Amino acid sequence: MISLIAALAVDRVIGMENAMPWNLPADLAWFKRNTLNKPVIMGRHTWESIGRPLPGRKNIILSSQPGTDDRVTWVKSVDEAIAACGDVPEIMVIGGGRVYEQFLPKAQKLYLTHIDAEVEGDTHFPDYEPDDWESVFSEFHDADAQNSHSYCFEILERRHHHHHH
Ligand SMILES: Nc1nc(=O)c2c([nH]1)NCC(CNc1ccc(C(=O)N[C@@H](CCC(=O)O)C(=O)O)cc1)=N2
Ligand SMILES: [Cl-]
Ligand SMILES: [Mg+2]
Ligand SMILES: [Mg+2]
Ligand SMILES: [Mg+2]
Ligand SMILES: [Mg+2]
Ligand SMILES: [Mg+2]
Ligand SMILES: [Mg+2]
Ligand SMILES: [Mg+2]
Ligand SMILES: [Mg+2]
Repeated sequence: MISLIAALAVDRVIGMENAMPWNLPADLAWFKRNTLNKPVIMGRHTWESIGRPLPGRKNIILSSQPGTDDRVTWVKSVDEAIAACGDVPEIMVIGGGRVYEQFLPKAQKLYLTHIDAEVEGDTHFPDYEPDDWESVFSEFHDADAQNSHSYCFEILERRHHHHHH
């Protein structure tokens, strides 16, 4: 199964870099917990932003612009990315915007962090039809001394499909 995992500010703005508009170590812990021991697929922009393989995960980089780094697995299409993961229970797609857009139709689960921040960026999470999904988990957290903004974790499972997403 393929899942997407993303942190969304207002207007579905995402940030892949370390310098995110927000500082949410709680969200990074959520990300790590839900991706550990699973393959992660990302585009090259996200790869360069992370800047080292995510430990404890197979790192697959989708790009028609492959780099040379031998520490990760480079693939040239969505289908090839999926094949490179093989027979695992769950493949995690970790962005960025265009990669999420291409993988959404193949995904059956979303792990979202809805962050109460309005921000400057222009990269967005894809459009999805909310009536196509069931919200099977949600948990709101207030900001605290370690986490700059309030946020709500959510897990959605797909119930319906309308082809483009
Ligand atoms: N929920 C969520 N939050 C994010 O911040 C996020 C996301 N999903 N999906 C893709 C994405 C792309 N950017 C990044 C940037 C850095 C790391 C990273 O360094 N992760 C470490 C955690 C570091 C820590 O323990 O504080 C890891 O091992 O996962 C991951 C993804 N970021
Ligand atoms: Cl990317
Ligand atoms: Mg090589
Ligand atoms: Mg299987
Ligand atoms: Mg800008
Ligand atoms: Mg825009
Ligand atoms: Mg899009
Ligand atoms: Mg779309
Ligand atoms: Mg409070
Ligand atoms: Mg229904």
